[PDB]
Amino acid sequence: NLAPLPPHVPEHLVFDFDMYNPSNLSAGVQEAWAVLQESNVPDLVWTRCNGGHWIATRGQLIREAYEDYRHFSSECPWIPREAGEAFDFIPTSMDPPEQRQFRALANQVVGMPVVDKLENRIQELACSLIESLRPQGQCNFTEDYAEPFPIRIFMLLAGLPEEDIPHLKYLTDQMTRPDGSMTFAEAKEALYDYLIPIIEQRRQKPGTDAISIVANGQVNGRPITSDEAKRMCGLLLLGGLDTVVNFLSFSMEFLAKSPEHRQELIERPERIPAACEELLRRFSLVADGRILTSDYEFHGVQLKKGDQILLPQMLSGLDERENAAPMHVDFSRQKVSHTTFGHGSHLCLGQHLARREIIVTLKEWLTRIPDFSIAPGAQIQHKSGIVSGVQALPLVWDPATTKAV
Ligand code: HEM
Ligand SMILES: [K+]
Repeated sequence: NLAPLPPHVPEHLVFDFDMYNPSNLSAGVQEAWAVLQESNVPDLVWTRCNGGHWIATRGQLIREAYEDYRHFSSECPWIPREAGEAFDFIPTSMDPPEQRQFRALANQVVGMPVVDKLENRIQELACSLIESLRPQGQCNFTEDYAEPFPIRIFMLLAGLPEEDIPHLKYLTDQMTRPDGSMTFAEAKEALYDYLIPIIEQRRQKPGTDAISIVANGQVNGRPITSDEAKRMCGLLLLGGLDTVVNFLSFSMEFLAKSPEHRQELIERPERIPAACEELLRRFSLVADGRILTSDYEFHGVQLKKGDQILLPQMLSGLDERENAAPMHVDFSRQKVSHTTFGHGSHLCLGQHLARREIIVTLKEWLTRIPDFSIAPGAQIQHKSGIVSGVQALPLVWDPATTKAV
């Protein structure tokens, strides 16, 4: 339950927040995490949950910490510590300067240039799935669209058989929102067990798929090793199957309850990209951290070498000191401040692919099924972790109010 308070941790800074099951979850995950920004909560607190760790609750500290990799290392970014210690994905488990070379390689598979190339493909898949659902007048968004849309795109880019999705998806979810069936370490070894043969095979016979590119790639001009390729492909796998997938659901859940906001985008489609950013802020969902490389005093608090600190990317944009009325969605928001895709040298590499998938989904969906709502009686439930999500999303609509495009 609660780990005994280390001697150096001030008693009054204790706030037992459980990132894998926050007290106020029933009100929504973001709402649940936002409790950390209530009037009497300090900028930096310590929770005795999940082994004990600090938590920066404000955008100011979160951004500052992510910028200072000398003090806050990516070496151990996962909580609990056991997970953080087993965590060796590339390039996230690395700090500059060595981290850099691997980011460049990762960009060969997800960089903007590559994304633009995927535009037509992405649109075709979205239109395909939406048009197929359109006449049915209902669907559980998570399994009918949120999951298949981005996962298939990734699997295709990676050149991996779709039959493998169920196993892979289970493993990725155990790494972000474990149900207890396995530790982060076990899910990782299983993910690596899956990739090892595939990488060797792609290295012997170079292809044009994401795996081949990484596996036969160069970093700083030298050949990447089989282990490095594995550590990187594993991370790309995680991004492709458990980020956009979840974000889309938070977004659609909101749109299914906001006729006014839907009409805005229906009226002026050119506002979709802006709406996408506001949604990325309001429904931010990632939260990992760093480990102190040495004793360091941060904002009046004595952090000790080895201490873990959660720096919730999700909280920055929800911070009222960053955005007035943070909980309100305003597609017209003048300055949409957020760190949804991270901050610092570890800025999300899949962010361009993510925005494309989000915008295409909004554009293609609202143009065919402008009017829809949450299936009556549905008690939408959220799930919390390194990456938060929605359990199920039952949507309904009158087929007569749709349009084939
Ligand atoms: C809504 C979608 C997404 C969000 C909010 C998101 C968020 C993030 C965040 C917050 C980080 C920083 C972690 C840290 O600093 O420890 C990150 C890193 C990363 N993400 Fe994204 N992610 C998304 C989608 C994706 C996708 C689809 C992919 C791959 C296809 C991806 C690949 C990566 C990679 C490779 C990194 C590591 C960068 C490094 O360590 O230098 N992400 N992402
Ligand atoms: K580690």
